[PDB]
Amino acid sequence: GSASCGVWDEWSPCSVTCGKGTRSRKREILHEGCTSEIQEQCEEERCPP
Repeated sequence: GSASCGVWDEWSPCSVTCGKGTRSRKREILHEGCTSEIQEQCEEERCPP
């Protein structure tokens, strides 16, 4: 069948530390044919003008 190939670790800081950018994390993949790093839009606040 198929599986998650592991689970993720703790997140990293955002690229702008304000909300209009992205954050990332790494993991210990169970097999060589799986994604080991990802990104998403962060949850920070109060960006500059």
